Amino acid sequence: MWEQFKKEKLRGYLEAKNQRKVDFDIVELLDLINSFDDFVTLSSCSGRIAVVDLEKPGDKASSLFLGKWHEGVEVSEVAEAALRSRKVAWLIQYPPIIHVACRNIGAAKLLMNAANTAGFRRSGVISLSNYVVEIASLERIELPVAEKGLMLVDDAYLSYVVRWANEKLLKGKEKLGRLQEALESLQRENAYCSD
Amino acid sequence: MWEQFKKEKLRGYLEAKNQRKVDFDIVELLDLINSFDDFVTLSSCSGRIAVVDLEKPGDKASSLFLGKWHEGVEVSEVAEAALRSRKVAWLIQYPPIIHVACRNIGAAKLLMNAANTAGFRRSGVISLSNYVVEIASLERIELPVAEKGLMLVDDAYLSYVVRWANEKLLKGKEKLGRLQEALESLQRENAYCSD
Repeated sequence: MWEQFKKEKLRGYLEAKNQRKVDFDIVELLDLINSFDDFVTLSSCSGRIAVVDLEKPGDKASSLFLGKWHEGVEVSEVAEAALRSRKVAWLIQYPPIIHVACRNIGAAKLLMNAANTAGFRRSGVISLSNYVVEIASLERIELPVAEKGLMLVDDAYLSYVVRWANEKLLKGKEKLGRLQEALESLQRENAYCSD
Repeated sequence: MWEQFKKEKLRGYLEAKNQRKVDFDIVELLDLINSFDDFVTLSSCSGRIAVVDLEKPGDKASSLFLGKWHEGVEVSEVAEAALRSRKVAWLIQYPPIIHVACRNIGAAKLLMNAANTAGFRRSGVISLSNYVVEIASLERIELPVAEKGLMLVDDAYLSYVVRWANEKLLKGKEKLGRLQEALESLQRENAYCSD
Protein backbone atom coordinates (compact mmCIF):
# COMPACT_ATOMS: atom_id res chain seq x y z
CA MET A 1 0.00 0.00 0.00
CA TRP A 2 2.75 2.56 0.89
CA GLU A 3 4.70 2.15 -2.33
CA GLN A 4 1.53 2.56 -4.46
CA PHE A 5 0.49 5.56 -2.34
CA LYS A 6 3.95 7.17 -2.69
CA LYS A 7 3.99 6.51 -6.47
CA GLU A 8 0.65 8.33 -6.86
CA LYS A 9 1.75 11.32 -4.73
CA LEU A 10 5.20 11.48 -6.35
CA ARG A 11 3.55 11.57 -9.80
CA GLY A 12 1.57 14.61 -8.59
CA TYR A 13 4.82 16.30 -7.48
CA LEU A 14 6.63 15.53 -10.74
CA GLU A 15 3.66 16.91 -12.77
CA ALA A 16 3.77 20.13 -10.69
CA LYS A 17 7.51 20.43 -11.30
CA ASN A 18 6.88 19.97 -15.06
CA GLN A 19 4.14 22.64 -15.00
CA ARG A 20 6.56 24.88 -13.03
CA LYS A 21 3.91 24.94 -10.27
CA VAL A 22 6.32 24.44 -7.32
CA ASP A 23 8.11 27.28 -5.49
CA PHE A 24 11.54 27.35 -7.14
CA ASP A 25 13.32 27.85 -3.81
CA ILE A 26 12.18 24.58 -2.18
CA VAL A 27 12.38 22.22 -5.13
CA GLU A 28 15.65 21.06 -3.49
CA LEU A 29 14.11 20.47 -0.09
CA LEU A 30 11.13 18.65 -1.58
CA ASP A 31 13.30 16.50 -3.84
CA LEU A 32 15.45 15.67 -0.82
CA ILE A 33 12.41 14.74 1.28
CA ASN A 34 11.04 12.53 -1.50
CA SER A 35 14.46 10.78 -1.66
CA PHE A 36 13.72 9.17 1.72
CA ASP A 37 11.90 5.88 1.38
CA ASP A 38 9.58 6.64 4.29
CA PHE A 39 8.49 10.16 3.22
CA VAL A 40 6.54 11.64 0.36
CA THR A 41 5.72 15.33 -0.03
CA LEU A 42 2.12 16.37 -0.53
CA SER A 43 2.23 20.14 -0.79
CA SER A 44 4.32 23.06 0.16
CA CYS A 45 4.72 26.78 0.07
CA SER A 46 8.12 28.38 0.91
CA GLY A 47 6.45 31.49 2.35
CA ARG A 48 5.42 34.76 0.83
CA ILE A 49 4.35 38.33 1.26
CA ALA A 50 1.31 39.48 -0.66
CA VAL A 51 -0.98 42.39 -1.13
CA VAL A 52 -4.57 41.19 -1.57
CA ASP A 53 -7.65 43.17 -2.55
CA LEU A 54 -10.45 42.06 -0.16
CA GLU A 55 -14.01 43.15 0.47
CA LYS A 56 -13.94 42.04 4.09
CA PRO A 57 -11.10 40.36 6.08
CA GLY A 58 -11.04 36.61 5.52
CA ASP A 59 -13.41 37.02 2.56
CA LYS A 60 -11.41 34.63 0.39
CA ALA A 61 -14.34 34.72 -2.12
CA SER A 62 -13.70 38.45 -2.90
CA SER A 63 -9.89 38.07 -2.92
CA LEU A 64 -7.59 39.21 -5.73
CA PHE A 65 -3.78 39.25 -5.48
CA LEU A 66 -2.38 42.68 -6.16
CA GLY A 67 1.21 41.57 -5.58
CA LYS A 68 3.07 38.49 -4.38
CA TRP A 69 6.73 37.97 -3.50
CA HIS A 70 8.58 34.79 -2.47
CA GLU A 71 11.52 36.93 -1.24
CA GLY A 72 12.11 40.23 0.65
CA VAL A 73 10.16 43.12 -0.85
CA GLU A 74 10.76 46.86 -1.22
CA VAL A 75 8.30 49.12 0.60
CA SER A 76 7.83 50.62 -2.86
CA GLU A 77 6.66 47.34 -4.43
CA VAL A 78 4.04 47.06 -1.66
CA ALA A 79 2.69 50.61 -2.05
CA GLU A 80 2.50 50.11 -5.82
CA ALA A 81 0.30 47.03 -5.43
CA ALA A 82 -1.83 48.65 -2.77
CA LEU A 83 -2.46 51.68 -4.99
CA ARG A 84 -4.11 49.36 -7.45
CA SER A 85 -6.74 48.20 -4.96
CA ARG A 86 -10.42 48.41 -5.95
CA LYS A 87 -11.60 47.26 -2.47
CA VAL A 88 -9.38 47.04 0.65
CA ALA A 89 -5.74 46.14 0.07
CA TRP A 90 -4.29 43.89 2.77
CA LEU A 91 -0.57 43.22 3.39
CA ILE A 92 -0.25 39.53 4.25
CA GLN A 93 2.83 37.50 5.15
CA TYR A 94 2.47 33.72 4.75
CA PRO A 95 5.09 31.62 6.45
CA PRO A 96 6.52 28.41 4.97
CA ILE A 97 4.28 25.39 5.15
CA ILE A 98 5.25 21.84 4.11
CA HIS A 99 3.08 18.67 4.20
CA VAL A 100 4.83 15.30 4.19
CA ALA A 101 3.26 11.88 4.42
CA CYS A 102 5.30 9.44 6.47
CA ARG A 103 5.26 5.65 6.32
CA ASN A 104 5.07 4.85 10.05
CA ILE A 105 5.00 6.46 13.47
CA GLY A 106 8.82 6.34 13.79
CA ALA A 107 9.19 8.21 10.50
CA ALA A 108 6.71 10.87 11.66
CA LYS A 109 8.62 11.33 14.93
CA LEU A 110 11.89 11.65 13.01
CA LEU A 111 10.55 14.37 10.72
CA MET A 112 8.81 16.24 13.56
CA ASN A 113 11.98 16.23 15.55
CA ALA A 114 14.04 17.61 12.64
CA ALA A 115 11.40 20.29 12.00
CA ASN A 116 11.54 21.28 15.66
CA THR A 117 15.34 21.29 15.57
CA ALA A 118 15.10 23.71 12.64
CA GLY A 119 12.86 26.12 14.58
CA PHE A 120 9.43 25.21 13.26
CA ARG A 121 7.31 25.34 16.35
CA ARG A 122 3.74 24.38 15.60
CA SER A 123 4.74 21.31 13.55
CA GLY A 124 2.32 18.37 13.97
CA VAL A 125 0.58 15.34 12.50
CA ILE A 126 -2.58 16.73 10.89
CA SER A 127 -3.82 13.39 9.67
CA LEU A 128 -2.92 10.18 11.46
CA SER A 129 -4.10 8.18 8.45
CA ASN A 130 -0.80 8.43 6.46
CA TYR A 131 0.99 10.34 9.25
CA VAL A 132 0.83 13.59 7.31
CA VAL A 133 3.12 15.94 9.16
CA GLU A 134 2.56 19.68 8.75
CA ILE A 135 5.73 21.75 9.13
CA ALA A 136 4.67 25.31 9.78
CA SER A 137 4.76 28.55 11.84
CA LEU A 138 2.25 31.20 13.12
CA GLU A 139 0.60 32.82 10.10
CA ARG A 140 -0.41 36.50 10.51
CA ILE A 141 1.10 39.60 9.44
CA GLU A 142 -2.26 40.50 8.04
CA LEU A 143 -3.29 44.17 8.00
CA PRO A 144 -5.22 46.63 5.88
CA VAL A 145 -3.16 49.32 4.09
CA ALA A 146 -5.27 50.94 1.33
CA GLU A 147 -8.85 51.28 0.16
CA LYS A 148 -9.97 51.91 -3.44
CA GLY A 149 -6.40 53.00 -4.34
CA LEU A 150 -5.98 55.32 -1.32
CA MET A 151 -3.61 54.69 1.59
CA LEU A 152 -5.03 54.12 5.10
CA VAL A 153 -1.70 54.44 6.86
CA ASP A 154 1.23 56.85 6.53
CA ASP A 155 4.49 56.06 4.77
CA ALA A 156 6.36 55.53 8.07
CA TYR A 157 3.88 52.97 9.33
CA LEU A 158 3.83 51.15 5.99
CA SER A 159 7.61 51.06 6.02
CA TYR A 160 7.61 49.63 9.53
CA VAL A 161 5.14 46.85 8.83
CA VAL A 162 6.89 45.89 5.55
CA ARG A 163 10.31 45.69 7.21
CA TRP A 164 8.73 43.48 9.82
CA ALA A 165 7.17 41.28 7.11
CA ASN A 166 10.52 41.02 5.34
CA GLU A 167 12.22 39.96 8.52
CA LYS A 168 9.66 37.23 9.24
CA LEU A 169 9.85 35.87 5.69
CA LEU A 170 13.61 35.70 5.92
CA LYS A 171 13.43 33.80 9.26
CA GLY A 172 11.10 31.30 7.50
CA LYS A 173 13.69 30.79 4.75
CA GLU A 174 16.39 30.34 7.38
CA LYS A 175 14.38 27.58 9.00
CA LEU A 176 13.71 25.93 5.65
CA GLY A 177 17.51 26.00 4.98
CA ARG A 178 18.20 24.45 8.40
CA LEU A 179 15.72 21.68 7.83
CA GLN A 180 17.32 20.89 4.47
CA GLU A 181 20.73 20.80 6.17
CA ALA A 182 19.46 18.50 8.92
CA LEU A 183 17.91 16.07 6.47
CA GLU A 184 21.05 16.27 4.29
CA SER A 185 23.29 15.63 7.30
CA LEU A 186 21.12 12.65 8.10
CA GLN A 187 20.90 11.36 4.52
CA ARG A 188 24.65 11.74 3.85
CA GLU A 189 25.86 9.73 6.88
CA ASN A 190 27.54 7.09 4.78
CA ALA A 191 28.16 9.10 1.59
CA TYR A 192 31.82 8.14 1.67
CA CYS A 193 31.67 4.59 3.13
CA SER A 194 30.29 1.37 1.60
CA ASP A 195 30.10 -0.36 5.05
CA MET B 1 1.50 4.00 32.75
CA TRP B 2 -1.52 5.93 31.32
CA GLU B 3 -3.46 6.06 34.58
CA GLN B 4 -0.39 7.33 36.50
CA PHE B 5 0.31 9.86 33.72
CA LYS B 6 -3.32 11.08 33.73
CA LYS B 7 -3.33 11.33 37.57
CA GLU B 8 -0.24 13.57 37.46
CA LYS B 9 -1.66 15.82 34.72
CA LEU B 10 -5.12 15.95 36.29
CA ARG B 11 -3.55 17.04 39.61
CA GLY B 12 -1.94 19.93 37.68
CA TYR B 13 -5.34 20.91 36.26
CA LEU B 14 -7.10 20.72 39.63
CA GLU B 15 -4.34 22.88 41.24
CA ALA B 16 -4.81 25.49 38.47
CA LYS B 17 -8.56 25.46 39.05
CA ASN B 18 -7.94 25.98 42.80
CA GLN B 19 -5.53 28.87 42.07
CA ARG B 20 -8.18 30.28 39.67
CA LYS B 21 -5.51 30.01 36.93
CA VAL B 22 -7.80 28.55 34.21
CA ASP B 23 -9.89 30.63 31.79
CA PHE B 24 -13.33 30.68 33.43
CA ASP B 25 -15.11 30.17 30.10
CA ILE B 26 -13.56 26.77 29.26
CA VAL B 27 -13.52 25.17 32.69
CA GLU B 28 -16.61 23.27 31.42
CA LEU B 29 -14.96 22.08 28.23
CA LEU B 30 -11.81 21.03 30.06
CA ASP B 31 -13.74 19.23 32.80
CA LEU B 32 -15.73 17.46 30.08
CA ILE B 33 -12.56 16.44 28.22
CA ASN B 34 -10.98 15.12 31.42
CA SER B 35 -14.17 13.06 32.04
CA PHE B 36 -13.19 10.81 29.12
CA ASP B 37 -10.99 7.93 30.20
CA ASP B 38 -8.75 8.25 27.16
CA PHE B 39 -8.10 12.04 27.36
CA VAL B 40 -6.38 14.37 29.76
CA THR B 41 -6.02 18.12 29.25
CA LEU B 42 -2.57 19.67 29.45
CA SER B 43 -3.13 23.35 28.82
CA SER B 44 -5.55 25.70 27.24
CA CYS B 45 -6.39 29.25 26.46
CA SER B 46 -9.94 30.19 25.31
CA GLY B 47 -8.64 33.06 23.17
CA ARG B 48 -8.03 36.69 23.85
CA ILE B 49 -7.39 40.16 22.59
CA ALA B 50 -4.54 42.08 24.13
CA VAL B 51 -2.62 45.28 23.88
CA VAL B 52 1.08 44.66 24.54
CA ASP B 53 3.89 47.16 24.98
CA LEU B 54 6.84 45.86 22.88
CA GLU B 55 10.25 47.20 21.96
CA LYS B 56 10.36 45.27 18.70
CA PRO B 57 7.78 42.84 17.20
CA GLY B 58 8.15 39.34 18.63
CA ASP B 59 10.42 40.72 21.38
CA LYS B 60 8.68 38.69 24.07
CA ALA B 61 11.55 39.71 26.45
CA SER B 62 10.45 43.41 26.34
CA SER B 63 6.72 42.60 26.51
CA LEU B 64 4.26 44.08 29.00
CA PHE B 65 0.48 43.61 28.80
CA LEU B 66 -1.33 46.91 28.68
CA GLY B 67 -4.75 45.27 28.43
CA LYS B 68 -6.22 41.80 28.01
CA TRP B 69 -9.78 40.65 27.33
CA HIS B 70 -11.21 37.12 27.11
CA GLU B 71 -14.37 38.54 25.45
CA GLY B 72 -15.33 41.21 22.84
CA VAL B 73 -13.76 44.59 23.59
CA GLU B 74 -14.81 48.21 23.08
CA VAL B 75 -12.61 50.25 20.75
CA SER B 76 -12.38 52.57 23.75
CA GLU B 77 -10.84 49.91 26.03
CA VAL B 78 -8.17 49.31 23.37
CA ALA B 79 -7.25 52.99 22.90
CA GLU B 80 -7.06 53.41 26.68
CA ALA B 81 -4.50 50.61 26.99
CA ALA B 82 -2.55 51.80 23.99
CA LEU B 83 -2.32 55.33 25.43
CA ARG B 84 -0.44 53.86 28.34
CA SER B 85 2.35 52.48 26.16
CA ARG B 86 5.96 53.35 27.01
CA LYS B 87 7.33 51.56 23.88
CA VAL B 88 5.19 50.35 20.94
CA ALA B 89 1.68 49.18 21.77
CA TRP B 90 0.55 46.21 19.69
CA LEU B 91 -3.06 44.97 19.30
CA ILE B 92 -2.92 41.17 19.33
CA GLN B 93 -5.72 38.63 18.98
CA TYR B 94 -4.92 35.12 20.25
CA PRO B 95 -7.24 32.38 19.13
CA PRO B 96 -8.30 29.47 21.34
CA ILE B 97 -5.71 26.77 21.84
CA ILE B 98 -6.26 23.48 23.70
CA HIS B 99 -3.73 20.66 24.33
CA VAL B 100 -5.06 17.21 25.15
CA ALA B 101 -3.10 14.04 25.71
CA CYS B 102 -4.80 10.96 24.32
CA ARG B 103 -4.31 7.34 25.35
CA ASN B 104 -3.97 5.72 21.92
CA ILE B 105 -4.04 6.48 18.21
CA GLY B 106 -7.81 5.82 17.99
CA ALA B 107 -8.45 8.36 20.75
CA ALA B 108 -6.29 10.95 18.96
CA LYS B 109 -8.20 10.39 15.70
CA LEU B 110 -11.51 10.77 17.54
CA LEU B 111 -10.54 14.09 19.11
CA MET B 112 -8.99 15.43 15.88
CA ASN B 113 -12.11 14.58 13.99
CA ALA B 114 -14.36 16.34 16.53
CA ALA B 115 -12.08 19.40 16.48
CA ASN B 116 -12.28 19.48 12.70
CA THR B 117 -16.05 19.05 12.84
CA ALA B 118 -16.15 22.10 15.11
CA GLY B 119 -14.18 24.24 12.62
CA PHE B 120 -10.69 24.08 14.07
CA ARG B 121 -8.56 23.74 11.01
CA ARG B 122 -4.90 23.41 11.92
CA SER B 123 -5.56 20.81 14.64
CA GLY B 124 -2.80 18.17 14.89
CA VAL B 125 -0.73 15.80 17.01
CA ILE B 126 2.21 17.90 18.20
CA SER B 127 3.83 15.11 20.15
CA LEU B 128 3.34 11.48 19.17
CA SER B 129 4.71 10.40 22.56
CA ASN B 130 1.37 10.72 24.47
CA TYR B 131 -0.59 11.69 21.34
CA VAL B 132 -0.84 15.30 22.46
CA VAL B 133 -3.38 16.86 20.14
CA GLU B 134 -3.27 20.63 19.66
CA ILE B 135 -6.66 22.16 18.85
CA ALA B 136 -6.02 25.57 17.36
CA SER B 137 -6.48 28.19 14.60
CA LEU B 138 -4.28 30.75 12.70
CA GLU B 139 -2.88 33.22 15.23
CA ARG B 140 -2.31 36.80 13.95
CA ILE B 141 -4.19 39.86 14.29
CA GLU B 142 -0.99 41.45 15.39
CA LEU B 143 -0.41 45.12 14.55
CA PRO B 144 1.18 48.23 16.01
CA VAL B 145 -1.21 50.99 17.15
CA ALA B 146 0.66 53.46 19.42
CA GLU B 147 4.15 54.49 20.42
CA LYS B 148 5.13 56.09 23.76
CA GLY B 149 1.44 56.91 24.43
CA LEU B 150 0.79 58.40 20.96
CA MET B 151 -1.44 56.82 18.31
CA LEU B 152 0.09 55.62 15.01
CA VAL B 153 -3.23 55.11 13.27
CA ASP B 154 -6.44 57.16 13.07
CA ASP B 155 -9.60 56.42 15.01
CA ALA B 156 -11.34 54.92 11.96
CA TYR B 157 -8.56 52.45 11.30
CA LEU B 158 -8.34 51.49 14.97
CA SER B 159 -12.08 50.93 15.02
CA TYR B 160 -11.86 48.73 11.94
CA VAL B 161 -9.08 46.51 13.24
CA VAL B 162 -10.75 46.15 16.68
CA ARG B 163 -14.10 45.15 15.16
CA TRP B 164 -12.23 42.59 13.12
CA ALA B 165 -10.46 41.30 16.25
CA ASN B 166 -13.77 41.06 18.07
CA GLU B 167 -15.29 39.09 15.26
CA LYS B 168 -12.41 36.59 15.17
CA LEU B 169 -12.49 36.09 18.94
CA LEU B 170 -16.20 35.43 18.80
CA LYS B 171 -15.74 32.83 16.01
CA GLY B 172 -13.16 31.11 18.27
CA LYS B 173 -15.71 30.96 21.09
CA GLU B 174 -18.30 29.58 18.69
CA LYS B 175 -15.94 26.77 17.73
CA LEU B 176 -15.14 26.05 21.37
CA GLY B 177 -18.92 25.82 22.05
CA ARG B 178 -19.38 23.44 19.10
CA LEU B 179 -16.59 21.20 20.27
CA GLN B 180 -18.13 21.03 23.74
CA GLU B 181 -21.48 20.14 22.16
CA ALA B 182 -19.91 17.43 20.01
CA LEU B 183 -18.11 15.85 22.94
CA GLU B 184 -21.28 16.18 25.06
CA SER B 185 -23.39 14.58 22.32
CA LEU B 186 -20.86 11.78 22.20
CA GLN B 187 -20.55 11.40 25.99
CA ARG B 188 -24.32 11.47 26.61
CA GLU B 189 -25.24 8.68 24.14
CA ASN B 190 -26.62 6.42 26.83
CA ALA B 191 -27.52 9.04 29.47
CA TYR B 192 -31.04 7.65 29.67
CA CYS B 193 -30.44 3.91 29.08
CA SER B 194 -28.71 1.32 31.30
CA ASP B 195 -28.26 -1.13 28.35
